[PDB]
Amino acid sequence: MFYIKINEDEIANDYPLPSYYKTSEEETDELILYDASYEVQSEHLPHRMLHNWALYNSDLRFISLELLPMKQCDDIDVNIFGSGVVTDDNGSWISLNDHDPDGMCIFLSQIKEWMIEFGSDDIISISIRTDVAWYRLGKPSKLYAPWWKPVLKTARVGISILTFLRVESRVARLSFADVTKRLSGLQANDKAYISSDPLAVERYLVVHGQIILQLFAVYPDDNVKRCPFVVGLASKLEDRHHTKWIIKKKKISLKELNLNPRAGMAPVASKRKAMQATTTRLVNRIWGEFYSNYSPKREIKWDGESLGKTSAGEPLYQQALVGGEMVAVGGAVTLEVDDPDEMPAIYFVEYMFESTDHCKMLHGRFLQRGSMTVLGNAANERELFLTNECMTTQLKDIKGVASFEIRSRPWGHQYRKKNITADKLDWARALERKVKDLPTEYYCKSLYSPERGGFFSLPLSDIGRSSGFCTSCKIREDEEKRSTIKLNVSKTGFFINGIEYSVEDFVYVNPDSIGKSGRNIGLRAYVVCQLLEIVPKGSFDVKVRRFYRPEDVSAEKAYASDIQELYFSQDTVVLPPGALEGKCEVRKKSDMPLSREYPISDHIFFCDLFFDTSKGSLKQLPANMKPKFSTIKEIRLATLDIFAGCGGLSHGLKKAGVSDAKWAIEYEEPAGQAFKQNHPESTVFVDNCNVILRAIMEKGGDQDDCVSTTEANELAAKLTEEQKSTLPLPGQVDFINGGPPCQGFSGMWSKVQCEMILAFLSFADYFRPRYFLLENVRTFVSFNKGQTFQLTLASLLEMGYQVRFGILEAGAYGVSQSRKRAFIWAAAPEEVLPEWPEPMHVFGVPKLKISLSQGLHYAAVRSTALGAPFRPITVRDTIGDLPSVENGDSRTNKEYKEVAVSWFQKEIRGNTIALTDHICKAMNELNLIRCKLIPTRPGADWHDLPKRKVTLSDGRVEEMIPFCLPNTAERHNGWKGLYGRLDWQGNFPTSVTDPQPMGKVGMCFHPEQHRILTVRECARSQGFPDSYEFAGNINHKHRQIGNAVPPPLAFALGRKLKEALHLK
Ligand SMILES: Nc1ncnc2c1ncn2[C@@H]1O[C@H](CSCC[C@H](N)C(=O)O)[C@@H](O)[C@H]1O
Ligand SMILES: [Zn+2]
Repeated sequence: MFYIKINEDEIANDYPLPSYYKTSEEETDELILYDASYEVQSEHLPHRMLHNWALYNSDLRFISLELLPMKQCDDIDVNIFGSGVVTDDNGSWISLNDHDPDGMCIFLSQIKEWMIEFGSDDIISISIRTDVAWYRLGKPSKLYAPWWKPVLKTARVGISILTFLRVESRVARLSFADVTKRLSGLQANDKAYISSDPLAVERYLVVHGQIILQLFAVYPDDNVKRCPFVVGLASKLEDRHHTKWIIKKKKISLKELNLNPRAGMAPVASKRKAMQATTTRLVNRIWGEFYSNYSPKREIKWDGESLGKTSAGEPLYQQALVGGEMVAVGGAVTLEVDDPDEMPAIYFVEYMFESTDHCKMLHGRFLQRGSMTVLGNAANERELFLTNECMTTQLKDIKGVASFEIRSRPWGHQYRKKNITADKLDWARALERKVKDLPTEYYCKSLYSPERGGFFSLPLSDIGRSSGFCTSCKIREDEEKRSTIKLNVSKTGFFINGIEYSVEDFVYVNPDSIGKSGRNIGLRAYVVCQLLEIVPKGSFDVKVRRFYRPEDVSAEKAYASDIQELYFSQDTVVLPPGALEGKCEVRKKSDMPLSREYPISDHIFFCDLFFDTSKGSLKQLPANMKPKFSTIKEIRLATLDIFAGCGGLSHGLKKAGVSDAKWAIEYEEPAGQAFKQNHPESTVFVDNCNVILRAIMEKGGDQDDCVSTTEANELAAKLTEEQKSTLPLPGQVDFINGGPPCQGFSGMWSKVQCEMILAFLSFADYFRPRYFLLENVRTFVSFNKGQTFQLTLASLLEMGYQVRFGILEAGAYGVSQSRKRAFIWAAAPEEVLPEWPEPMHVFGVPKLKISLSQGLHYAAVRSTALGAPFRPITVRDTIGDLPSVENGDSRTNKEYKEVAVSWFQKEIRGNTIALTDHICKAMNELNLIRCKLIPTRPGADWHDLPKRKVTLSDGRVEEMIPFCLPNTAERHNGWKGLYGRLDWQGNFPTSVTDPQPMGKVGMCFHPEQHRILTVRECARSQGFPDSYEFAGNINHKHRQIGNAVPPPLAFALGRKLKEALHLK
């Protein structure tokens, strides 16, 4: 007879989304523990048991027991294997109404059968077979349990049908339709609940029909083998998706070696246990207090003489008495808010005067509570911040005078002990006043600027002047004067947004004002136009003549041409003044500057050709005339890099001229060798930062400020005398940068104590550098309900830093990858906090925002999707000149065969003749066939693979279409991008970070070659020059490239620090 198997599409609606198998321990193979298997009846084979088992196909995907025969077949087209811990046949059974000394850990051969035996009701047992023995099953692994539960549900349904076919007795009474009816009426709590719809019920029964069919053969009674239901289910079933195998009785024997996918595969590395971070006691206090609290008629007179006069002729005073209390300039007062439930508001006195008629009036600046800023619940109860907002009220509206001081404290590592003692004294005084219940004393140290996204230092000479003159009032008046169109003089020019436009200037015009990996396609850059005159239409319009870019002729001419080139024309437009975005410069080609930077950073173009729009021909500029091509012409800081990697941030910060990476701490051997290969004068420590900070504190005598574990103490005592003398002591470090792998969970505090952000912050606390830079993923601002970000800010503010936060997009600075990163800048009180770099490339990103509290947001830079100074950068611009390689090419040193054509390929190569690391990961045979059968078009993925059966060189028959996740219902979106190919005219996705060759491939194939992206190609999509060197095996090199901050973005950030270092 023929055995009908129901294909995976019919049974997929019940099983979870596909997932794959991983292990860390070595496994013996099955075939060596047993002798050779000659012709033997399947009755007489070893009987054993398995614990912590799983089942998987040749791609390592989790698979069901319903895809194996219930009986003995001859040929099987499905290759199923497994894992298990071998033990002895003891006799365990599973109870439906509801030990591992590692006998040995094995990986199994081709599974060819399974079986269910019926004990008592609610007690069954399940056994499986390979060609050497019989194996009985026990408790499954945690991750394969979701593929175990649907089998027992069908067991319950079958038991129920037996019960109410015999309970009703007259076994030959119920019919398929009758059973569907009685099943359908069950309540939604019984364990045999299929569905309340007849059609869904019959679907379930027919789809899972072989389990019921065997359970209706091993249930002891000669009353259920001829039932109408039994023969109905078998006569049905055919009208579903099915495969037809042959049932024959045979006599077993091995023929093949173990074709398990795990044969010859190394186990993956461990998940190294987190150890408690080495912190200082200040950081420990800050982070531990939070996690132990949280988530675990009256007279008035002027006092004294007059000081001067405001610029209206009105007297100006300094000290006033509000009924017994004293109010002074520099103090603070509390005003009674409308609703008598919230706390009062506190105002900083700027000046007080007597109005024209007669009044007692003051002008105040708003002092805000740290509870209502981005800090929130992490802020001190006594810390107030200064804002830009002002207020004028009468001196009768006060509730009372607050107690307030401005805290100016000295800076340096040399002062950090005296500070700690003074802080503890103040904390004790605060507790004493709270218990006796006296008033609160407040202090201010910083300035809150929600529109600049940071805490800045106090302008101490600007505040509290008592001269009738307020700085914030000037700033607001200027900001409202800035928003008017001001045609200068009678004519010839104007003012918009603070930019003066004159006649014969070159301007930027918005592209629309003049007329998948694909997101910049259809996105255009500014239109470069020349201003001719001013037309009446006082509100005016402007007359402009335009420039055509290489983009506007064809795509190939844009590939060939420099990115700062423009084509002349004779086209004129009349425009409204509000379409004008900025000013640029256009020179002749010979007048262009000699210095070339990869991030271009300046607004300069050149012209040499003509574009006749009527015929579409490029020709030399008409000698007839020329369009007046106007525009006629030590600070380096000693650096410590923590969590270094291969050096993406240090390369960009050393190129710009601010860093000299003298010390570095990377605990992995491959990344440390890669770092030392490229920065040969740097001292590299391949050690955990928890042991390095312990050694540094031990070298200064400060072993009592250290919170450390004893094993780290022993590791710090196991250092060579040579290594100890090359350590950074506090005093010699002026700049600290780092990429800590901060995480997200909840804690238990016990589970938060093991986080690497605490050790980084302790490095900042011990060394106290001039500048501090933190980089991390964009999700950092939303980990743990925003608590890690809030606590990081509060920790940096307890020391005395200025802090600034922002999210930046790398594609707007010159790369083909869309990497979003979060940056925190910290500077001493007496420095200048670096600005943010200007994005000059067009990218399709919607303006990344950080949520300040109380309904406000902040965004650091602009969005360039509607127009930017330069043209986007494509895949052909990045990898178009590299030679052709094949699957699994290991040759590290090759040669260049073509020359550069595009601007990017002339920046990246330079004067390099040796092509290193143009190697790719090897795909096995079945994945290679699928990669060769994918079309070379934009947006081609696994939906393009024909449904077919592939025969390999082993004799294995496999399936062309990989993961099966439709489950024909929502909970998936088609899984677009898996087994995907890139687009020549698009950009690199952020899924080529560590391409995987086996299970869930992703979008990593070459646009025309049948292979995965090479290491060199992934290095060029982040801006790494062709001379940069990597180290390790291929996996470590891909990891080193994936973790890095792009060197172009790091150059732009470091060039803004070099401007801040000149302004001091
Ligand atoms: N406890 C620890 N001590 C030192 N290094 C660690 C560490 N835990 C992780 N690391 C290393 O720190 C690095 C964090 S990635 C930092 C990336 C770096 N910005 C760059 O520019 O390339 C990883 O390479 C990791 O290997
Ligand atoms: Zn003011």
